[PDB]
Amino acid sequence: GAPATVTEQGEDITSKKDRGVLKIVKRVGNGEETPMIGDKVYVHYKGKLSNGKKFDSSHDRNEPFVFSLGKGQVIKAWDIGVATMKKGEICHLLCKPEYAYGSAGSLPKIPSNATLFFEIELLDFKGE
Ligand SMILES: COc1ccc(CC[C@@H](OC(=O)[C@@H]2CCCCN2C(=O)[C@H](c2cc(OC)c(OC)c(OC)c2)[C@@H]2C=CCCC2)c2cccc(OCCN3CCOCC3)c2)cc1OC
Repeated sequence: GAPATVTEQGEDITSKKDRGVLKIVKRVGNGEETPMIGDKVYVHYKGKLSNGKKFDSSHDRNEPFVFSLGKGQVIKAWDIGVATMKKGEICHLLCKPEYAYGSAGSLPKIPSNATLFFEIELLDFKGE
């Protein structure tokens, strides 16, 4: 399925080239600009632990998920992944534990050394 597809075909968007964050563009966005570090970003997302045990969606709260890019308010894989997106784009992001919650995890929600899958839509972005 989608997680197996991104695990084998996704573009490695990490700086170390360690395959820690893998990406596939599923819906091309509009405009050639991506957000800058510090920008406020608005997304919709559907996330799960790679093994189908826990799920979380911005849609569960009936509102877009808002955060400041590159500030460490979300896991590393999100700060790296959302920075590559254009407005209106939908991507699939596979995140290894080194760019997510690591060996410590985030109990009770996330176990030790967990891989996470996200389908993210970048709705909009604006400067500081
Ligand atoms: C710099 O490192 C970290 C920074 C932040 C965190 C906390 C977790 C972060 O969640 C995330 O970053 C990701 C990506 C964005 C959507 C939520 N995320 C999740 O993993 C989900 C998630 C949602 C959660 O709540 C809906 C969580 O509870 C707070 C949660 O706790 C670990 C994790 C999981 C996705 C897979 C299935 C289980 C749930 C999160 C969850 C919920 C809301 C968040 O809001 C961030 C933005 N605001 C901005 C305004 O000021 C407060 C922060 C962020 C851990 C960090 O590392 C240890």
